[PDB]
Amino acid sequence: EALLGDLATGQLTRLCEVAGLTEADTAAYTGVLIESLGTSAGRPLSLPPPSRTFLSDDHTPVEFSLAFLPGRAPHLRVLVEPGCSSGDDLAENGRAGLRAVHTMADRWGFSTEQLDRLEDLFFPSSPEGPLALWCALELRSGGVPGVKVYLNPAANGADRAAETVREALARLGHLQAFDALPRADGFPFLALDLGDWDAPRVKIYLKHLGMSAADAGSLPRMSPAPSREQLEEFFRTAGDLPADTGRLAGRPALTCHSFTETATGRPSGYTLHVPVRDYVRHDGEARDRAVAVLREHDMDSAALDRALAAVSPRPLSDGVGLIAYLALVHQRGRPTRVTVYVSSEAYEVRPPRETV
Ligand SMILES: [Mg+2]
Repeated sequence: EALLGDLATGQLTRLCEVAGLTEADTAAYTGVLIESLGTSAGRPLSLPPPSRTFLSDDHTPVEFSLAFLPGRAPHLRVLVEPGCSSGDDLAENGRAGLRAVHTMADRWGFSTEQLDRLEDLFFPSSPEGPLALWCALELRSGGVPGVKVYLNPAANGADRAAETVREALARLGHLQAFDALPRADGFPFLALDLGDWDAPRVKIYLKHLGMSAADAGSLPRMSPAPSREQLEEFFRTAGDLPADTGRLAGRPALTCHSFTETATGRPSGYTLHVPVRDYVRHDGEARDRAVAVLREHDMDSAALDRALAAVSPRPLSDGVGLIAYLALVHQRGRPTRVTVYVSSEAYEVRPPRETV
């Protein structure tokens, strides 16, 4: 029976084809994914997940994303919990994740000085959930990926999340960034790029309960402000909230605020993340919403269909959660992207629902 590493690398191989990567680069990145799973790569899929990770709803410690642009193949990313073989003890999971990331950095010549400086803040002796460390790998042509580390602002307790984020940003030299953020209902993730950048590249994720379409257009803080109308339309399409009173009051929308330089004091990016899986009856509907957004943004949806078939052969209508999130991604001076988060579904297919 199939092993976890075998399913995940088969999915990755088929997705690297959608992204247009060479055979050589696909081989490099399948190796990196196997290495990052550690002993869990050899684990039968007939056994429980190695950890009850928050990385995905079924606890697969892998998730994919595809960032679509007009006139070219989508950009592929894989998110992994490299300490998953340590299970649900967060201190050991975090320590194992850190070791895997340091091995990567050494191999590619990335400095870990910024991460080392944040370690005492994100890896205390008795950490709280819901995560310790995930690694996001941007699977670029050439075989050397972009590497980001997802850390837990709530590691010291949820009540210390804002304080933890403020202190991280101060240590990174982004001394005006915290006060630049909009209000939020939580700080689910801080993501640090491990590249060798002069100003650290850091992303703050914020949770917003009960967001409306107008709110989606008013939460950016990046300079220059993105199109309100385009944000409102994306929110209504992804949430099926057409037209006033509509809100996403189940699973919350997230915003991400990215900082790439310290002088302006402002974010350079804004992404709106809609958890489409909680607002559809099944993945046929989530796909319909993804196809609609892509059409509105002049990006080709045939690649989305190939990507879904790459991860699973099932009929979309037979479950929910394959398409986990839909995101609209803005970045200063760069073209806007639509990102689809695609689940591995290595452990469970959630059942379809009679109603939203
Ligand atoms: Mg101020």
